[PDB]
Amino acid sequence: GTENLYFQSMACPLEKALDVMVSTFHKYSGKEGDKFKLNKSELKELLTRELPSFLGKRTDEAAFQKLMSNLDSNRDNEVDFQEYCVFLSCIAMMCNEFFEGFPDKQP
Amino acid sequence: ENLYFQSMACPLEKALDVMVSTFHKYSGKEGDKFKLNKSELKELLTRELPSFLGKRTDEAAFQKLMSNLDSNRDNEVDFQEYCVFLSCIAMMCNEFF
Ligand SMILES: *CC(=O)N1C[C@@H](c2ccccc2)C[C@@H]1C(=O)Nc1cccc2ccccc12
Ligand SMILES: [Ca+2]
Ligand SMILES: [Ca+2]
Ligand SMILES: [Ca+2]
Ligand SMILES: [Ca+2]
Repeated sequence: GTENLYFQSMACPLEKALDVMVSTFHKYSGKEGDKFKLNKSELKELLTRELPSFLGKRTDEAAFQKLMSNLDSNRDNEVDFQEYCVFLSCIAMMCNEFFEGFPDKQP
Repeated sequence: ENLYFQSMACPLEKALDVMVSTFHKYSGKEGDKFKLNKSELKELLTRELPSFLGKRTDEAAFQKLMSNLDSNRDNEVDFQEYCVFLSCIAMMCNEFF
């Protein structure tokens, strides 16, 4: 980084959130095989680099195939965009329930 | 008096946080504080998702949207039904990709 970097505020961050959801999928889904689906190696790379806060530092290797079968609803061994949206929606519902129930919880 | 900023090493995680916090920025204004009524839903759409609104901004347009999103027919949009809405938008955006 030897030149200035310029940044602009976002008027509608929820719209940019949607753009990031779409682009992150294709960042990995186009690495091998079908360019519009995620295979196990691409999904594992996505979660590890893009969603580490949700992985609980678990790297056993057996764990991923359980999630992959969960996400693979049409059972074609890959995750398409619609199944990826079900996944993200599910993560977001979990975060929302943590927020909504927080004042009632204790460690 | 200090202001603080951070870079976002994992922007997909922040996008998820924006999805959650945007919901609650509008759902607590009226009535049930964890669901969007028609008024709250209209405000969220116009302010947070203006690129997906369209010229159709009549009250019949928002009432049809409310009806398409309110799956359990309680005249509110809860967080799950809001997620279905957002996934539909994502899937549209992806088609044009
Ligand atoms: C939305 C949801 O239920 N889940 C998201 C998933 C996740 C794991 C790591 C990083 C980001 C998201 C965990 C969870 C899930 O889908 N669990 C699923 C259902 C039951 C059992 C089970 C067992 C082992 C692996 C996954 C699994
Ligand atoms: Ca692929
Ligand atoms: Ca699949
Ligand atoms: Ca409300
Ligand atoms: Ca409802």
